[PDB]
Amino acid sequence: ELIVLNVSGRRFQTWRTTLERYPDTLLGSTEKEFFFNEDTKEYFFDRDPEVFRCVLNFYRTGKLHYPRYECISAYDDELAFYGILPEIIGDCCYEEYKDRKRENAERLMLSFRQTMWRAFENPHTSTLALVFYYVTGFFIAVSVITNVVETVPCGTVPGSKELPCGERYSVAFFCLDTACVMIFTVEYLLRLFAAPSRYRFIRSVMSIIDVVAIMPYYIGLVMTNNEDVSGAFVTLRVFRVFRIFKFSRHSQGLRILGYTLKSCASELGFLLFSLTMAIIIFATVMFYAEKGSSASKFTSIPASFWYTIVTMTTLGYGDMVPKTIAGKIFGSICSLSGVLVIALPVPVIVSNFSRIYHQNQRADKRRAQKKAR
Amino acid sequence: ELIVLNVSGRRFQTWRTTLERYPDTLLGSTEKEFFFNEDTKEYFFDRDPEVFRCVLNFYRTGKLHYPRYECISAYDDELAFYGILPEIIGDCCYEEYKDRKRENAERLMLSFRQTMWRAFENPHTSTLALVFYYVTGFFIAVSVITNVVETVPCGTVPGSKELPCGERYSVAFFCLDTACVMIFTVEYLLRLFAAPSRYRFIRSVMSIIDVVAIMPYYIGLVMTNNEDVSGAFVTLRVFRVFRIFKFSRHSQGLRILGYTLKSCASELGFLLFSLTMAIIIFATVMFYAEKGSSASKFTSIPASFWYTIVTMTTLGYGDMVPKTIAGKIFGSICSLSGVLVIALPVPVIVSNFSRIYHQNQRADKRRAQKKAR
Amino acid sequence: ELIVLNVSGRRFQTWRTTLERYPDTLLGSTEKEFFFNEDTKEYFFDRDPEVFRCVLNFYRTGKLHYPRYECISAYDDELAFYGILPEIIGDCCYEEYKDRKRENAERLMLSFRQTMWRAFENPHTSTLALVFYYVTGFFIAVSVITNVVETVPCGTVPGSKELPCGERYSVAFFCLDTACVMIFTVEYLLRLFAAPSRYRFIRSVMSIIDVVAIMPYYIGLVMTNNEDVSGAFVTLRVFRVFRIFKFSRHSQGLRILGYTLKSCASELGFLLFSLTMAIIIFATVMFYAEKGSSASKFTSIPASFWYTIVTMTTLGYGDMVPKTIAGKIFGSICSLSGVLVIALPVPVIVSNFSRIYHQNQRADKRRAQKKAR
Amino acid sequence: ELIVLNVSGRRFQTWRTTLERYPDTLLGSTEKEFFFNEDTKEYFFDRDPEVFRCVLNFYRTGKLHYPRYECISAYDDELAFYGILPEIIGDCCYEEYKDRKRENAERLMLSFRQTMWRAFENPHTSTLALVFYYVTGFFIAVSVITNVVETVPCGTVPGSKELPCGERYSVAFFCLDTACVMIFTVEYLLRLFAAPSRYRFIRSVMSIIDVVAIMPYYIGLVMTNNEDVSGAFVTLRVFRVFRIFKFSRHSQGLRILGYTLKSCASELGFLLFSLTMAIIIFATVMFYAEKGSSASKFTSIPASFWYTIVTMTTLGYGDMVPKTIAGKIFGSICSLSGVLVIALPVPVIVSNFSRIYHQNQRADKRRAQKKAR
Repeated sequence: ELIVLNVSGRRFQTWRTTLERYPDTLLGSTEKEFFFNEDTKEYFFDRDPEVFRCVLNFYRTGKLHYPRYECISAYDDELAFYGILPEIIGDCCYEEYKDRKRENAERLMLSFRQTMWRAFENPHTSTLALVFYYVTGFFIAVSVITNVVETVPCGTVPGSKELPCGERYSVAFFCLDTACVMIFTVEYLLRLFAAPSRYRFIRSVMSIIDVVAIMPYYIGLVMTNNEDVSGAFVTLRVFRVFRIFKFSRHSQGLRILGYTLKSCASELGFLLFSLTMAIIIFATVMFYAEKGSSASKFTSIPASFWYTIVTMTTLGYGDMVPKTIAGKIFGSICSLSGVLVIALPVPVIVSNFSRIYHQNQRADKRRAQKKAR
Repeated sequence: ELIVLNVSGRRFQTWRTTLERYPDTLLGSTEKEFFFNEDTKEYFFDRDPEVFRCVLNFYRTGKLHYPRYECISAYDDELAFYGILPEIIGDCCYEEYKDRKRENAERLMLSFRQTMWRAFENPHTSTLALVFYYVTGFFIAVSVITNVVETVPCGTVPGSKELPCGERYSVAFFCLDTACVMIFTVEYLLRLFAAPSRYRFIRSVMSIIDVVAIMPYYIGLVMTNNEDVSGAFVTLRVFRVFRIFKFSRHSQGLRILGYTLKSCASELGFLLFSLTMAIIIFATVMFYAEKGSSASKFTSIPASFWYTIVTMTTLGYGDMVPKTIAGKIFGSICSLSGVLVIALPVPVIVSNFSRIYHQNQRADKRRAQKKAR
Repeated sequence: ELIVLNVSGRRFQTWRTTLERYPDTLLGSTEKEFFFNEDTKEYFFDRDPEVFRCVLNFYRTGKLHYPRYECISAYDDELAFYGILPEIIGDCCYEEYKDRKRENAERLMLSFRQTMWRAFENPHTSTLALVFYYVTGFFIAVSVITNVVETVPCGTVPGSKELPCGERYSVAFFCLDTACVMIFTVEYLLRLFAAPSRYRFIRSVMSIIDVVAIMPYYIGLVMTNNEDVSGAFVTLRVFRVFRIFKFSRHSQGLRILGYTLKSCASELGFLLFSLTMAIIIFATVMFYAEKGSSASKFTSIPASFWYTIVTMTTLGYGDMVPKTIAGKIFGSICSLSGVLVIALPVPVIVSNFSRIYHQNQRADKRRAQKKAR
Repeated sequence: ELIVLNVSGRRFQTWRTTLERYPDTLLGSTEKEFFFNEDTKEYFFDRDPEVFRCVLNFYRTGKLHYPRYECISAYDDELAFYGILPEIIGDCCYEEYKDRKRENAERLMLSFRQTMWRAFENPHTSTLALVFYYVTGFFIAVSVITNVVETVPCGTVPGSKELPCGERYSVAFFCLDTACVMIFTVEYLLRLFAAPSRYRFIRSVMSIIDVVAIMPYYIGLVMTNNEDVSGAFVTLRVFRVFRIFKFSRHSQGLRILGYTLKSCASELGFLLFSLTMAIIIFATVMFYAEKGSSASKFTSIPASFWYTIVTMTTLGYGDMVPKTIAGKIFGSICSLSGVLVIALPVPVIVSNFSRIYHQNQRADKRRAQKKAR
């Protein structure tokens, strides 16, 4: 019999023979008979009249399709109402289904201890939180500036030789360094004592940055100039520039950049690999071409790595240049090849950066909008 | 009872139990009974038969969705006809709703005084407006060219030493400067006297540009060579190049560029910040690597700022180059890191520029089309 | 009365009061009564049942909307069937209408004389056309190569001084030049005699290129070395490189590039203007900063144009570099500003180039497909 | 008679006169009478009620359109059910039809011998396959590193002169080279013996790479230092860098890069051509401008090729720079023109690379998903 379905007034009609093709759901089985007012002998359904279309099209073909325009939320609701599973969705239209679900998910995505642990993360909530955030971000800048300046040679001092400031006003800089390092270590200990998951903290990246920015001060004390060689402390002063990364707490762009750098590890690894092999190839070619010349600075393939990496980036210092015909031809080819091989990661990197940036933008916008509701 | 809705002939049907779920609108309440010709006992409605679908889907689920394709103008019209609010729109489809409304809004976006104030802004309307616009844009070019040329050393003059023109033909250039500055100040005073909101004018950017382009002439008169030091007037001649920005009135690209530069202040601030910290990091590394060398021009970290900023931009002058292995490795890394950190703002900047450009294009097109209607 | 419209079986229904709102078309007037079989008292219409929706929505609101998905061809057909005009389309959805019409239009876009004029343009049709096309494209390459080579200094010739080939083997190169120029002029005269619109030819760009590539040979004969100055013939040998543009007939990329260069004249003009003013500003700043130095090559603002244009392009030769603090700061700013101002035209230029390229691609594809039908 | 079509309950209605316009399909002919239960005198059809719309719209207009949103799989199914052909699809909407079909196709896209031939291609299936894959990828790196290092001049050896390692420890490097080449040739012979289509193998690119990476060893043995000139063996050591391309088996990025390089041969050819002609033009101009100068290194147009190719790439070594006014103007123009002409292929190249990359990504994702079903 031509069983008729006036689903919310829209009248479809089909043989029960095909309607029973898969009775392991609402309409195929016999529990739909609850809505079966035989006053009309039609299964009058108060559901959407345009999602049932895919239902009886499934019962016709054997698989259900997925149209584009309608909100996938109502789609999922109505397919769940009939007890049909999104897994059964034919591969005719399946990948954009996953796409829409993914982006829909992204759209819809204590007395003393927790007081501190909520003041630290969210500075704008409290006002003591700001007077801590800004005062600990000011000393970072102070330490950065004094580390930069302790190297400026200033003061002609005719009585003695020419000296950099950092070793002329020794204690005046030692006190600045000690003050900023003491504030750093105190605020770090307050980060620690207030961290609920004290093991998840030590394992985090920010704690590593903080401890590696602090230690070059104490290690400097244990290694006083009595027992040291002036080539093993340069590393300490170099590591003392890691206390510029503490701005990651105050800046959002830096954290977004870290996120998008770890999000693109595979393309970056391939960039490193392809760059390495291009450098080796072009360095071998340029070395054997420019091997014998007047004062050829291509003394070795390692010594040609420098020329190759300077040319591939279109830097072109000009201290190592070819002088033969083959050297010129292959330097020419090398520049273009480098331009090509370096322009591979840049697109996806900047795309991911802009995407994460605007995603956080719209996320906090929608969050404020929903909390203002 | 299965209340039936032949809305413009399309027949839906639902229980009143769910139809009364929210009677604070047209169909839920009892004022729809005006259209209730019980000659059919159906609320015959002469509205669109495909927007009512979302209505009764709201009355089913509890929230209404937003389909894509149909013009949101008719959508808003028909949701207002039923007295339902766009605020109630579920977050299932809400952000593209705001999107469409925004871009729809962008699409559908006196005897003597006002005579001058309408001649000034719109030069093409009158014809005296052109004979003022072009004649005041010609003297800008004259002043630019004479300021450029007053520095060319021309004239061998064997009897005396070698002189630049600007100080050989002193009065011949003084007269040009005076003429162009007098025209500038007169037209500026006419801008002022004709400005309805004389306070909004002085506060504007164009008035600032004009006054800072004019003052270096009068200040030059008060500071005659009797009481001056030749190192405090160079600033005056430098400021005399700001009278090239007056082309902002004649050019549309310059104003669009200013708009898109102020529209992207946050990305630009982050570019400045990230560039600063990258420069500091790489300058510290390169200074401690290249510290001890034959004639190492890395005498200080400030002195290494120059190398770092020249390398990060792929400029590569070649006057400061590393000479050790570590210096070379880190200059290599520095070039790539700079290429990366500089390619972040460029995409969004050029995108916004093209967008504003074409937006003004299509805007004046549609304006002329609507005025020709 | 509730007049009912079972348009192709889809039943709408409306009052005649609103149906008569605009009787200057098919349904508003009374000529629809032809399809009015009062056997049903319903205007039974065999048209699409989903374009009539916009019709009665117009008769409701007062303006008709334009949905996205359906082919605008059928849309135009059915709106013409009802005698309604696309002009009346409300601005609610009007610009994408023009968009779709435009791209639809782009999609659906002799005994002896005409024999030659069809052989010339389409080389692949005939086979004599190829033996003319390739033989006249071979002599272009011959002339290019001989012009390049006549300058190579080759032949040590111990008995005499060092000479370039072009003046050592004088007649051997004169004969090559004469042969290629004679073939050029003969084929040009055949272009002329076979051109139907002989005035549209002389006015074309290709004819200009051909005549300016030919004349430097005859003008060279009238200006024999008896009456000449060796500084007025260098221009002739320089112009003799315009006969490399004749490859425009054999290459499609060159013609596409010319099309996209003339298609982007406004952005190119603005690039030239903005570049000029940036150069002037930064040249003034760099000149007044670097004015007084040891051997400052910033002798003049014109002399600083060179530094500025070399820095803004990230070229960085390194022959003119700043040496003061202000010079360094402003060269640093200049590099970034140039990177910014040069990256404005590049996007739209390459986009237009790729677009025209692929448009011609798909155009000849669809043309071959339609001719194979 | 107004023949009515309640296709799955949706009621259309049309005259048979137009229904017989093309009786060479299901509905036009008389075999539809099978579904013609004259209990209703309507051809009751259990098909989709929204694809039949295009059917009777074809029977109205004479051509059928193609709407966007619905899955083209069901579209093709239902047009095949009525026996209508996609060829007949009017050009009103035809190209996006081909588009959708193409991307749908891309979406839905032994005892001893075959044991080896399945171990080789798929290393992750077996575990002996890994112990072969990694052990043969380790010796590639060994050979690369030893070829690079045999050129480093290391060992001051005061008793004798300065020597590179490769000729100081002769046999110690000969043994490394022999070992790696023997492993290479053995694994290559196992590639061969296990290849089912032994002719398709030798013709492949990987076999060419392997044989050209191996032969420079045996040819080195036949050409022992007894009968050789030291300028004909440098080519051998240069070719010995092709055994770095064998990483194509271990890397996926390299194979994707080869695919996208051969996929873009036409744009690359045009890049080469346009670059060549730009170089010739600017070299001629720069040569005739800079011809007569103090120590002008523009001795010839071939000698100016170097300047032109260094400037067009924004490399800017600075060893050849112009010194006249015309030379400067045209070098300035040359830099911009090169930036333009080089930025043409880069977009499409990187786009194709990212596309192939992500296509393989989603392809293996969907393959694993389908095999997990």
